[PDB]
Amino acid sequence: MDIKINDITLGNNSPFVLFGGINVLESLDSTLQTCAHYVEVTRKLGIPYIFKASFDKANRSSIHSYRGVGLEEGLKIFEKVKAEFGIPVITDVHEPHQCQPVAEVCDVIQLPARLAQQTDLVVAMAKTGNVVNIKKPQGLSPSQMKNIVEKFHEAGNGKLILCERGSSFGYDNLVVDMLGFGVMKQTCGNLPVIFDVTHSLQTRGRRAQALDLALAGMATRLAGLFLESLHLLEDFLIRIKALDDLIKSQPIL
Amino acid sequence: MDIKINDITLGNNSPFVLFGGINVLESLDSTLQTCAHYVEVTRKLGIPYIFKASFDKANRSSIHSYRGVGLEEGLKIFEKVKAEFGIPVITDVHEPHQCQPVAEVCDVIQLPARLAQQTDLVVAMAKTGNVVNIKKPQGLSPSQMKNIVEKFHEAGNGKLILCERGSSFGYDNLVVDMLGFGVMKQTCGNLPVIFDVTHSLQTRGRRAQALDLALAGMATRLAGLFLESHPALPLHLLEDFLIRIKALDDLIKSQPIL
Amino acid sequence: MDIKINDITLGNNSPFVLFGGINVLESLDSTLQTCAHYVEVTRKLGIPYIFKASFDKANRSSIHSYRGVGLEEGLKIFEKVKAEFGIPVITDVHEPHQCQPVAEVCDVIQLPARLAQQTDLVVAMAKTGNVVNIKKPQGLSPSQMKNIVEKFHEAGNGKLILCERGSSFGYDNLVVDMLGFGVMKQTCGNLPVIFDVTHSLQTRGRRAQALDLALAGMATRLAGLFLESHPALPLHLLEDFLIRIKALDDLIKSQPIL
Amino acid sequence: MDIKINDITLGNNSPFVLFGGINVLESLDSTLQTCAHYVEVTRKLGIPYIFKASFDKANRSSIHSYRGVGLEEGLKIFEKVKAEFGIPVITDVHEPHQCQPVAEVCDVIQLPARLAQQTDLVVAMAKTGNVVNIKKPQGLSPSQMKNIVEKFHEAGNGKLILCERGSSFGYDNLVVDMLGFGVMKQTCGNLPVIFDVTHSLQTRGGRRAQALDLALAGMATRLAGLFLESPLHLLEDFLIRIKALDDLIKSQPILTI
Ligand SMILES: [Cl-]
Ligand SMILES: [Cl-]
Ligand SMILES: [Cl-]
Ligand SMILES: [Cl-]
Ligand SMILES: [Cl-]
Repeated sequence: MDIKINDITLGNNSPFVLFGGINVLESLDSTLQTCAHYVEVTRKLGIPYIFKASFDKANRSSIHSYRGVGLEEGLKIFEKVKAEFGIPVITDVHEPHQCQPVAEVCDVIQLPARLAQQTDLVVAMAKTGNVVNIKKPQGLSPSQMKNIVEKFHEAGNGKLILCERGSSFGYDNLVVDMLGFGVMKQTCGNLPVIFDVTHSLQTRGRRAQALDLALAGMATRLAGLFLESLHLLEDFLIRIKALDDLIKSQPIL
Repeated sequence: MDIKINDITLGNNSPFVLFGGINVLESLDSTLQTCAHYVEVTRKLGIPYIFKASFDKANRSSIHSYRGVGLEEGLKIFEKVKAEFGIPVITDVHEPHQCQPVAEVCDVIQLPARLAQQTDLVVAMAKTGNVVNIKKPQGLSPSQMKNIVEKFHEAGNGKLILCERGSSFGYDNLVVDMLGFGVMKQTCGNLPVIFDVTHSLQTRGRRAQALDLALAGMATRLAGLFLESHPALPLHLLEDFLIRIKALDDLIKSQPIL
Repeated sequence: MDIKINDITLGNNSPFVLFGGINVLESLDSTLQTCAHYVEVTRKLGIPYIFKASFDKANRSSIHSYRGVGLEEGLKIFEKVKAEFGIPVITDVHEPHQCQPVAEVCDVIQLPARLAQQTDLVVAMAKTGNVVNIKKPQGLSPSQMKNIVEKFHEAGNGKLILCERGSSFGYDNLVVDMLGFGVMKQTCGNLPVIFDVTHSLQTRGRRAQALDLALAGMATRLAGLFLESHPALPLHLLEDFLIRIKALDDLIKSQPIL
Repeated sequence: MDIKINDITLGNNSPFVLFGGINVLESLDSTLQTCAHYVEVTRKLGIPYIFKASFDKANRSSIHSYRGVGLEEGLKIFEKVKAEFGIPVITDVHEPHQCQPVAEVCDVIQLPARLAQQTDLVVAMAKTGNVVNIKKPQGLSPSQMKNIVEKFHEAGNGKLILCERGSSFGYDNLVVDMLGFGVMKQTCGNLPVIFDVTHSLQTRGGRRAQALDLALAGMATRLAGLFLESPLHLLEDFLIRIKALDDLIKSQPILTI
């Protein structure tokens, strides 16, 4: 099943889409700057692009840590991104009451992995009618993602993306099961599956790692990737696109 | 560090406290009947007891499964349990706004494991000044519980209980690391550590399992045991179960720490 | 199923048996010294005891590391231990040809965990007719221990002890699943299950840890405890450790099963 | 570091080598038949190929499962395979004493994973001077493979291949950590790394589609080879896809500074 996000076609047999941006929104200017870099790089390589940021850092290291610009100002910044660059955007939501106002602006809304079993949040997200990115919890098996999907379907929204972000491996470590992508396609109706390489590595030189992991996941035939930014983003994306184009050219077996 | 919960002393070197009751508050009469059974059995054996239930079960298996009676009616039911039996009660909160009204009635408030890194909820719970039970996420190592504790301390609340629920072990399966209890005691200032045996097992006759797991954990010297029954351990086997737990706890607690 | 080892009855509803001694045999005199300490401690506490050591470290990280006295000298030492103290002994075997000569002297022969899939070794061990201790591999689930048991049964030896030593948990770390003991009892015909607390900890002060873990495992009702000291727990803490283990085992074993 | 195995160059920057064959040797005729099928498919695509079989397999699932024809007849079969097809061969050894006579014939000798810490076997294998395939245990972290490598080095042999097979993931299941390949390369001197996809999967259109995804994922990380444990057109279709990816990957320089 493909999903149309404005003029972008997201699907497991379509050219991969890049989801990327910044961790937390800090100001309009630094956001536009970062977005412009991703736009410039993705445009010249011919890769569809969706800009990602959080308006709120929900898990702060301190009760006094900077939390980001917050919802009202964050939505202003997202509106400016869309106007300046004409691309879709994606953000995460953490409370049911945030879903409707966020969805008025953001093309894709994201269900954080730790909250993926929170029924009130699922229902509120579904009711927006927006495209939803479902982050797979670190402790959920790939074959149980279908139970989340079933909830969203019961709540009336089928525009769902499934997003791998690794599985708990002992204490304080993650592993990515490359067979999970296939299990999720098979059991969830071939909804688009994307790979959050950044969060999959959070516990693991490091640029080489991200590239190896991204290549491995994209070899399994996926709708898209998350990655964070001398020209390392372009060097990564060149290689990713080469592999994606090759894989997408082979008939499915 | 011990914590006083009304007339109960909760601590890792005190007689274990039973936290038990039901999954979701579904009605007043049935809640009182269940609680009366736990009361009778725990009074008979001399075990301190705190009644547990959810008023809003936020992580149901279907979106239209009953969430429970909700905040206002749930708090009334809790008030009635406290008035009838004179025991403390414990319930979970999911949203910052619920923290004050729940804390006014409930003697312990619970931070759900999945929400345990949500800073807004941690702060709102801390600020009530109530005793707090912190559920350990399945994906968090026991040496990182101190980071949740630190956030409560920064927010001004040190009346904290740490609750083991198991750790992710491959797919859809939990293991309880018996060494985690000690890691938590050592890194978190010997706050009370309790064991949620019910949620530790839900990924796994079954009564025999709960008993083996409960005994093992209590052998490591814990402040309490957290469980659910169904009118989950069968409610009528409660006395036999608790006899065995009390036996072990009394033996362990009677010996000095080595 | 109980197993008689000379005058010792080993079984999951019998008083626990201590399997203890040293990592590797280095000399007769140090071996007799260490064994004498274990003998006097266990005799006074009334705990059945089997002396353990390896005659060869087959798996050291250097090709030049000390490996121990070796088979010929090692069997001479075990003969002297038995003659001096009148106790059974246990050692591991790593090659099929060692099984018959080892079994002539050693009451219990041990299958190293890494070698548990080696059919040639299983057959050679089984054919001795000796009691066998099966070290549970770190990657084998407790419901699959029956596969190793099956092989020994097919080879005509049912005198088997199942020895827990932890399960792989991410990289370079082990966890002990307290529910795994029950699974093994249920699926392997209630053969004696024992717990190797030492090896279960080698990826993880240490004294308090070993005690907590040992108490936890024994709370599940086990035939025995397997451990190492060095003159591994310090040898002089042995008595205080065993006092606590015995207190808990006595309590558990006094409670009717169910 | 590359390793020359007759006319094959095995290395993490070289065209991938296929390792495959039959589980246990039963007879010369049956062996030649199966080898000829792998030879035909691999020659059609131009993929370097090493035939694998056990002569005495000590870790079968039943104690009376056939272990193979044994050393003397097994080595006669391998001699004939090498002579008929002009390819290298690989076999596992578990007995220190068998290392020498096996190495007279078998180009690569394989260290079973469960035996990988057994010092006497490691030394005996090392002393042959042959290429050695080290099977990575399910319970060993990739940063600890260097300790096995070190024991081989001490015993005088550096012609080592590292074979990934997956890692223990809770009970029963194995997961392949795609980052482990890189950790092995970095810590073990860029020795050739090969991927045993089949083992990696035994615990999990059905199995063929899985094996294909998993093999592609591993080969995307830049590997010296692919290793299969025990349809003519199905192996061909599978290898076409692996070769495509490998050729793409291997043609691009390793990422800059
Ligand atoms: Cl539903
Ligand atoms: Cl709860
Ligand atoms: Cl959790
Ligand atoms: Cl041992
Ligand atoms: Cl292995």
